[PDB]
Amino acid sequence: MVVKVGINGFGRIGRLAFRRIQNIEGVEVTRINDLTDPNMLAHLLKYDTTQGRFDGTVEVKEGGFEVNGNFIKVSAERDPENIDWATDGVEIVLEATGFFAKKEAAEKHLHANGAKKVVITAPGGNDVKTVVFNTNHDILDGTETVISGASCTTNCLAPMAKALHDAFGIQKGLMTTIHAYTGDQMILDGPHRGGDLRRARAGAANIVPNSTGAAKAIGLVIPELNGKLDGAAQRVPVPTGSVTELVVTLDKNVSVDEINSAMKAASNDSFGYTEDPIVSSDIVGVSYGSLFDATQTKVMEVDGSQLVKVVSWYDNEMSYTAQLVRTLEYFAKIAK
Amino acid sequence: HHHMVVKVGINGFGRIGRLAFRRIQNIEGVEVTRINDLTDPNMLAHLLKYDTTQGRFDGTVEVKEGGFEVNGNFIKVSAERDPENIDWATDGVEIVLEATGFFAKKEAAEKHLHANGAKKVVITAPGGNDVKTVVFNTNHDILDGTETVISGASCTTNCLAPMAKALHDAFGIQKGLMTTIHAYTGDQMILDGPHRGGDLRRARAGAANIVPNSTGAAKAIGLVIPELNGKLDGAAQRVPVPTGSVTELVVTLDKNVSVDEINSAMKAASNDSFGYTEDPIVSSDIVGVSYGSLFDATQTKVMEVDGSQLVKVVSWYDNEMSYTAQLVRTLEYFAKIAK
Amino acid sequence: HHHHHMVVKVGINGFGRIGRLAFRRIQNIEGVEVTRINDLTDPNMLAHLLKYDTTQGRFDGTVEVKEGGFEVNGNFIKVSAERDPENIDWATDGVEIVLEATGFFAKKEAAEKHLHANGAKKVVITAPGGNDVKTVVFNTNHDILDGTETVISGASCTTNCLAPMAKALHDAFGIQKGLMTTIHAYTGDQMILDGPHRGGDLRRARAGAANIVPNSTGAAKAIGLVIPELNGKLDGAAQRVPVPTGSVTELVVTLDKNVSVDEINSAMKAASNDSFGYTEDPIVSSDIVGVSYGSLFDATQTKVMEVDGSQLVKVVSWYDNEMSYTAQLVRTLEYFAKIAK
Amino acid sequence: MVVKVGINGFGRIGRLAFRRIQNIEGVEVTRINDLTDPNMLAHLLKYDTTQGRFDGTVEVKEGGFEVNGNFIKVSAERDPENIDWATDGVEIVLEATGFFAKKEAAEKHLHANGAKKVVITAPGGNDVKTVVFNTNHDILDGTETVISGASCTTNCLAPMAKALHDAFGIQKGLMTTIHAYTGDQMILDGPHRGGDLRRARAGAANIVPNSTGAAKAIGLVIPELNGKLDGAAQRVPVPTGSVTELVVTLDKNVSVDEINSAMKAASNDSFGYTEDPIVSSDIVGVSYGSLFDATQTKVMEVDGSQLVKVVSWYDNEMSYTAQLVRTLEYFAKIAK
Ligand SMILES: NC(=O)c1ccc[n+]([C@@H]2O[C@H](COP(=O)([O-])OP(=O)(O)OC[C@H]3O[C@@H](n4cnc5c(N)ncnc54)[C@H](O)[C@@H]3O)[C@@H](O)[C@H]2O)c1
Ligand SMILES: NC(=O)c1ccc[n+]([C@@H]2O[C@H](COP(=O)([O-])OP(=O)(O)OC[C@H]3O[C@@H](n4cnc5c(N)ncnc54)[C@H](O)[C@@H]3O)[C@@H](O)[C@H]2O)c1
Ligand SMILES: NC(=O)c1ccc[n+]([C@@H]2O[C@H](COP(=O)([O-])OP(=O)(O)OC[C@H]3O[C@@H](n4cnc5c(N)ncnc54)[C@H](O)[C@@H]3O)[C@@H](O)[C@H]2O)c1
Ligand SMILES: NC(=O)c1ccc[n+]([C@@H]2O[C@H](COP(=O)([O-])OP(=O)(O)OC[C@H]3O[C@@H](n4cnc5c(N)ncnc54)[C@H](O)[C@@H]3O)[C@@H](O)[C@H]2O)c1
Repeated sequence: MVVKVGINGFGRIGRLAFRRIQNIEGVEVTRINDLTDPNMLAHLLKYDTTQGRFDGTVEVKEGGFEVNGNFIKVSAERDPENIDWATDGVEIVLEATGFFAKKEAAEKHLHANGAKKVVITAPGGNDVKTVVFNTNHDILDGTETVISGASCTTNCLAPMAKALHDAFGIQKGLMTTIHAYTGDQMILDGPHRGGDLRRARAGAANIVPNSTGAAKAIGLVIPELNGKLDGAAQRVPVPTGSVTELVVTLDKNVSVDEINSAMKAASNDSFGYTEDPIVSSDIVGVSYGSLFDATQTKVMEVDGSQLVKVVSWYDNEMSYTAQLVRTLEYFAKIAK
Repeated sequence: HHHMVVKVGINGFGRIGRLAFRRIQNIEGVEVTRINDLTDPNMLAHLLKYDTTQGRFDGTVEVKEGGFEVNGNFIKVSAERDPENIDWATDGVEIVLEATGFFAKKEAAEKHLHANGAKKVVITAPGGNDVKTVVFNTNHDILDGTETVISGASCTTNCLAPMAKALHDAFGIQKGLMTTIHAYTGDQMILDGPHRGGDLRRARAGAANIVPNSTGAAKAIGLVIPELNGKLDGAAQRVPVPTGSVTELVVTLDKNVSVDEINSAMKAASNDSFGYTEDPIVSSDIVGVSYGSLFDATQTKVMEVDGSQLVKVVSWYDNEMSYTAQLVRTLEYFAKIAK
Repeated sequence: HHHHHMVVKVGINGFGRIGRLAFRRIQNIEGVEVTRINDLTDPNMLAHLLKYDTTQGRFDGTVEVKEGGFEVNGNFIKVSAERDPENIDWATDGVEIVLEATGFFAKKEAAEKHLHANGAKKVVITAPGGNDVKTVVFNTNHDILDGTETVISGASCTTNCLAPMAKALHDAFGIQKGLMTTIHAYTGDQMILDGPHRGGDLRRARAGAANIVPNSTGAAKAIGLVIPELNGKLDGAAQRVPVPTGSVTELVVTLDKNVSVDEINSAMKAASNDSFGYTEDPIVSSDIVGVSYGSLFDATQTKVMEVDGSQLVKVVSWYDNEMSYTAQLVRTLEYFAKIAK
Repeated sequence: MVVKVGINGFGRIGRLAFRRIQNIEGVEVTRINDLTDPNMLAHLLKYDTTQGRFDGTVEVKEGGFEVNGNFIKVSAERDPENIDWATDGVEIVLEATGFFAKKEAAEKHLHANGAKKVVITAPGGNDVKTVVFNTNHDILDGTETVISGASCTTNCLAPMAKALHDAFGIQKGLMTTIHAYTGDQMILDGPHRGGDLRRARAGAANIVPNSTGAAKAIGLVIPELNGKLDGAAQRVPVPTGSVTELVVTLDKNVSVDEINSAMKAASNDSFGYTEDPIVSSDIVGVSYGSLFDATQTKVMEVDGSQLVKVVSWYDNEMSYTAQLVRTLEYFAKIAK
């Protein structure tokens, strides 16, 4: 059986998730909810500044739009309690608005005429299972009603930290992600509705420090690293594409070659490995959740003690979205 | 030490609202006593202090309860979405700078004029066909001071108007098309996403695209230069600079002209609002300038075939500070003559 | 890749934006093969820049550096680093037609340096090449070629955008005179930050990704090389703006006939083909990056301003100054190679 | 009583140095050498994308230009041995081309018709005195013939690292500078003359990793930190303005408040202190060589051991230039 999915928030993550679902057999989108009309959503699906033209035909209709002739209903309900997901057979909602990223808020979708389960496309608090595909999706059994796909940065950091910890033992660490600007930053200096005096600044014209919980919350994905990491972000003027640096001390003294070999050994469809001196535009659109860059590995040793630096790339858009849809595809197969 | 001031309120402490506040600091006859926006005083104080394109504030800013002090002088801050709930009169406010983008029509702006409100409103944008629309030093003579709502026009209008008027007075504009290559603004999306105004092009990442867009400046020029009503139209290309813009105008004229003739006519019309340059500048060179319009003699062109000519004239403007300088010139003058 | 299409061997002088994108498009045609690349650098730099491309994406295939060149899908291509075309032994690698894409030899006598006794046989300049070389916009005037030419020009990006639009408008309604503005991506000839411009251009000296930068362009004045009836009728200029590729051309004219917006748009759509596209969607510049049209007419930007019975008419066409031009350039190269003799 | 100065390389640092010298008494520029016509240099001095209009008048003349009425000679000699610095009385040369930044190369200026001293506006190798003003300018005695004003990153890092080391003892450290793009990166993807596969990439459209020697070479300015630090850079799309992050282990456990207090106590004209959540555009044009940002300080502690993070802003243009001219001014006064 195909599992019918709804998208709440047809934004950067919602629209790219829709795109990837077109190539998934076990899942199909039957309903989109946002705050606008079908022509606006159909246009944003067709044309994409950073991810290119949509691969398919899109035609606006009354009450929605057709993708290759398949009608998808569009509604514009600000309150999840008012989205009649059940009318379109939706069982799983991708909660991608940025405004319901907590357990009780996501549960608003699960009313009498709503859906059955929710995947939050963001950190969702410490009382919802938080899944980085191919790092801890084993924790799912399908009975969950609300789960989280974590953040872009968590999906980048987690395979790198886990491989390094499994091989050498992370004692403590600090993370800096140099991160594309996102839709939550202001295009020009102005009041930020979340009260962030730095996200209030022109996002494409500044290096912007910002907090991020990815390192401090890593225990949701790698329990043994709870209480071991912290970090922050520098938001910079690229419209997508990011990189995560992690500096740790380890239980073992290591060489750069030994580090790079341990990362390569852990590589898979989610965690890539490169030795090419790439830049951020080269990871736009990739499907790895995290691309380890061996060219940036460093070890600083003084008096027999080492600081170790490991670096991994990610397209905060498509890398995260590929991970999100892998998790959604797996969750849908085992949902009950 | 003096008290010869008209008290002003700012609705919308945004790019234009904050820069207007900055310029009013150097005006003796007007004083801002009340700001209304949608946020708390620390956000507004911080945005006044630090400014990506216009630099650090020239003075001290300190957050206080219910507002902030600028060089020790308290400015009250409120956060009322609806003008009917702003008690402008409590702070002695006579004139409101309506700079939110959400009340830029006569009946909307008049919401500030309730029984506990202000006496007059200046809309920092085009305000419709039924409010006096003023480009300072081009038509501020139309004001008599009895008006309750006026418009400061748009940035593009304040750039276009002195150039079009100088050209029309000298040679007679028959018809024209305008293109403004314009910085992105806060009404465009930082990344591709639903645009609340329904504009499928403003929906696109504004700092990563050349974005065509409509503009009414040329079509509505008759509010400022009546002789040019029904003679001009145009459009915009929004491009990835965070401020700074340029207006190109192509016309046919009653008289055949040379490039030197055109440039001389522009220079003879230059003043505090309409500048003149022969240096090959680029857009960053006009950020912060106080001209409403800076004619660029290096871009003038004449294309003649069979004794008929197309004429091109180009003028720079900082859509932020150029407009704001014009806006505050108009506010200062209006304040002097207000009922 | 067993086929019966005759193959002409091509060399690329200047493995830059146009040179590398030309190489990419030639991968997908069979009548032409690149067997030699000349630039000023080492093979690993060129291989890396082929593999990874900020605006046009990852190369479609494998690229591996080797001694003296690199392999593309396992096929070795020789790389040399000769500053003077007279020292490029094109003939050693069987090259018969050279793509002159350095920007430093864009005139007849300069391009002929490639045609020495151990050199090539013909040159295609990837730029305006002067008044005395045939200048070709594919699907507008490539019929002027007879195959005997030794040096030809693929014109400029702006010319390939403007030409089909101006030709269609002129054929339908008669252009009397016109002015053009192209709002154009910055290019490699602008400075990344304020600094001395080798060409002496005080505006290309300025930081290209941080400014709106006016600049000259000869596309409108030189249109007579492509559309003879429009010689002496057009002029224009450019505004370079901060996008790394993607451009748009506005043309304002007066016409022999009074027209409506719908009549203009209809005339453009009737003239559409592989080189001249037509859209009614409200797109922006990133939507044409990588497009293979030389020119994409945008019906949403058409305007007519009429006063006292006379009209100004505005028509607008998009172009990726990189891939739009390169698609046209390789169409012309492919056609030229077929008829070359 | 006025030392005459020549500028080789009227670029970003050369022109901003000229601008700052306008406002000091002891030195005056009497000769400019570059590779171009006087109108090009006059135009670039008058109009400046990131640093604003020149404060004064600039008029092109024959063989040079006038600044506020005073003629400055302009020449275009590619080889320093051909620059007759002596005929304009030039005593000290600011070597700001980027092409003569080592001892023997800079000494080409000191020919029989040349200057007597040269200040390299860049790292100049490990055999020339390397000066960060108000950190180690006391090493100069005035007899030197070639000195170095270090790099922008060094002038940022040094006062921060010195104050932290003096207070708590740095054991080892790794540095990341998130740095504006510069003139040595390509405006669009193309062959990089220095052979750098990452500086070959479009500088205003990418996050670009790159090496930097500031941390490894810190021993030239702070000898006790020789062999203790390393690091790297991420070049990002702002045209000027940068930030330096430093992660260390220390001999003493500390609090965030203790760190911030130690930095504020060390603040002076070169080393600023802020607690405001600023972004990169807020330090453009600033005259601190380094502006410590107390809002980004972090301490990560596990098992009684800590990683400590300290961060400082710098306008790689004007911050470095203010430091360079401070050193030039002092060097001129003790020159012998
Ligand atoms: N790099 C990224 O962009 C990224 C990466 C990983 C996770 N996320 C997370 O994904 C979520 C969405 O981020 P985004 O970048 O796509 O933002 P976005 O602004 O592009 O999309 C949000 C969408 O939600 C719509 N919306 C807002 N409120 C709504 C409501 N009450 N009801 C229905 N629709 C509503 C908006 O109109 C918009 O289309 C956030 O939680 C964000 O933290 C973003
Ligand atoms: N180049 C320019 O930016 C420019 C030039 C000329 C005119 N204008 C005009 O000035 C006006 C403001 O433009 P801007 O660029 O400064 O926009 P902005 O977004 O920077 O500022 C708008 C401000 O209004 C606040 N606000 C929004 N709704 C409000 C409400 N109901 N009540 C109180 N405050 C509210 C917002 O929080 C914001 O601070 C627009 O009408 C615009 O067309 C802008
Ligand atoms: N939008 C565009 O970029 C565009 C569009 C149409 C036409 N053109 C034209 O194509 C040509 C190349 O433009 P580009 O953007 O690719 O520039 P580019 O700088 O990216 O490439 C030029 C290449 O030529 C190399 N080179 C320079 N001098 C050389 C020499 N003497 N010998 C061998 N190689 C040399 C350079 O190292 C570089 O790789 C120009 O004539 C330009 O006007 C460019
Ligand atoms: N953030 C910065 O820009 C920065 C900061 C600190 C130090 N530096 C250092 O300052 C130096 C210059 O940097 P920049 O950014 O100002 O570069 P730039 O390209 O802006 O200026 C260099 C100038 O030198 C000219 N020039 C080149 N070769 C010459 C030669 N043989 N003879 C005479 N003039 C020549 C060039 O025409 C140019 O004007 C570099 O060593 C650089 O590492 C730069």
